[PDB]
Amino acid sequence: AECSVDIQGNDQMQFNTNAITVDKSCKQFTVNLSHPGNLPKNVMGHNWVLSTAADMQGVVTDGMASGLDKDYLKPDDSRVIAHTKLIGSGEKDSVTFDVSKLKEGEQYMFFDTFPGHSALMKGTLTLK
Ligand SMILES: [Cu+2]
Ligand SMILES: [Cu+2]
Repeated sequence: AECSVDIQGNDQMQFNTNAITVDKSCKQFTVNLSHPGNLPKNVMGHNWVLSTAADMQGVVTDGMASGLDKDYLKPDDSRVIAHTKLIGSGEKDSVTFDVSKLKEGEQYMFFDTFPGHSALMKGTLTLK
């Protein structure tokens, strides 16, 4: 039915939503990320990363390891199923993945890899 969602990230270091449900009917699914903040990408760096909960941690750590020039995402991370590009206030981005990469029964989670954001910026993506 509906296969698009508008996820926001503000200067207060928080997503405008904390749960996404993807209609199995969707062949693909896209999320649009915008930054209604005022703080630049190096200060208030916001992105949207998807991955199962089991790897929500590592992906977040290794992502801290890398840096601004790496989008705070480790390069060649097979743990991430989909991801936006780290953006700063005023910016927007959207990623369109195939819902076939997702699986029913399995719990996925989306978050932000910028250091110190994943605590106040995560959620659950539900496939049903
Ligand atoms: Cu539809
Ligand atoms: Cu962030």
